[PDB]
Amino acid sequence: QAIKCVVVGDGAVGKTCLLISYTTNAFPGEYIPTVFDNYSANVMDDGKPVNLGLWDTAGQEDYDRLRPLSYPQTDVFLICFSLVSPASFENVRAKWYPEVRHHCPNTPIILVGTKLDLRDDKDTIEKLKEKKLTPITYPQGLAMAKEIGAVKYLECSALTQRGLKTVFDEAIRAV
Ligand SMILES: Nc1nc2c(ncn2[C@@H]2O[C@H](COP(=O)(O)OP(=O)(O)O)[C@@H](O)[C@H]2O)c(=O)[nH]1
Ligand SMILES: [Mg+2]
Repeated sequence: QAIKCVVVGDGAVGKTCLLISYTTNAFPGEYIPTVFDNYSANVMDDGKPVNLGLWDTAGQEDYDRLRPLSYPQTDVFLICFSLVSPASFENVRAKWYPEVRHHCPNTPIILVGTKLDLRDDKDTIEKLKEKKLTPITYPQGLAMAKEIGAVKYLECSALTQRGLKTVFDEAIRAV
């Protein structure tokens, strides 16, 4: 059957690269599509075939009025945040969880930390330290996942593809 999965989260957390890296097995290097689109994947999981529909969204505030038009008939949401952006992590509960629950009270949510490959990057750490900030640790994300009652907390990197298949694998299992 068909599953509708919608991806939301701050601008430049990597939502488009997340979707493109998953469906093509390739990270787009300077070639990131600018057209907001929905993608697809036919996958085998636990025995049955599945048509997973993936809906990208514009995460900037300029789209707050239009973005929810993609929400009807959603089966599962992915709320994304950059593991190396505390502001994006904060916006999970400041913006994204409220907005999702406001329109879709009972749809399961998957909390996804993105850009896992940057959590150990010396330059990213030092730049964050200039703001007295630190990358989001796994226990941090887990706790956030439990605060908003997400069915699962998962971390991934669209660049290395580490932990990327699990994200969409678990979003199907959530449905
Ligand atoms: N290092 C790293 N950079 C990433 C990753 N995913 C996305 N990016 C970068 O983050 C930027 C925004 O990605 P994009 O998918 O457009 O985010 P969106 O605005 O949420 O769609 C791009 O400049 C990518 O180079 C990742 O897993 N690792
Ligand atoms: Mg995008």
